[PDB]
Formats: sequence, C-alpha cells, structure tokens
Amino acid sequence: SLSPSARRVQGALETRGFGHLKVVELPASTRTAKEAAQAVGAEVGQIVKSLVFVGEKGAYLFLVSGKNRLDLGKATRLVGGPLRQATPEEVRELTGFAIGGVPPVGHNTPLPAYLDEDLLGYPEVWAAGGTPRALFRATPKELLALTGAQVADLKEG
Repeated sequence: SLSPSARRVQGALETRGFGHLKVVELPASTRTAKEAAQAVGAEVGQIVKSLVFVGEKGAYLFLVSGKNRLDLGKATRLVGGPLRQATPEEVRELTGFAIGGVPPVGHNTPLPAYLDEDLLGYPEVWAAGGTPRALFRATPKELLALTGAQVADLKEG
C-alpha cells in the first residue's frame, strides 16, 4: 500500500509468490486490534498480533489471536528458558518494522515462530501489514505457509 513499511510488506508477499494477498490501509488513528477488526468487519479474534520476545539463545516470534493474551509461562516453556519483550529498537532491528505493526513476513533476522492454535479456528485471519494502519487477509493455512510457524497452545486460559 502507500506507506513505505506497507509497501515493503506488499513487496515481500509478491516476491514470495503470494502476490494475491493484498495490504489494505486503514484510518490513521487505528491503534488496537479491536479498531483494526472493526475497520475490516472481522471478529477481534481474527486479528493476528506478532509479538517479539528475547531469550538467552535468541529472539522469537509469537503470533497471537487478537482475543487472547500470550501466556508467558507457556512461551518460556516452549523456548526452554526465560523471556523478555523485545524493545522497540530490537523489534525494528530484528523485524525491520515497529512494534504494533510487525508483519508475519519481510524480516531482517529469521526468527523461530509459534502460532496461536486459536487462529486455526477461523476461515481467514488478518495480519499486520507493516504499521498499525495496514492489514492483509489470509487463510490460517496461508499464514502457516508464509511463516513456517509451529502451531502451539499460547493463550492465557
């Protein structure tokens, strides 16, 4: 789409062979999963949140449903050690984008990725397109194909 970050994501999708997936631009004040979901007519649970955490051995990507919160105990047990959130600086360096709009593709560092199993419960999901104001729809199967994420039990419950 228009913004530089959004165009980078559209280009990564095209280069990947997934050019049929389109990055859509939303109202300028969109900043939450609820607002993004409202703009495209989706349930908040269909919004994919890409969270970056840092461990002792490296950084990790957690794709979480907009209706859930990441269970830190579950995250740390998956990685096998303690975790801390990536700083805005680290997220930009690692992913090439800013927190809040981290997309599932086009990163600077290959990060092991985990995908919230609840996202497999919808026919389609909406992932961040480079900024909090951009989104692109994809099926959960396509999301897995794009990221190579391991499906996992991630939510607080």
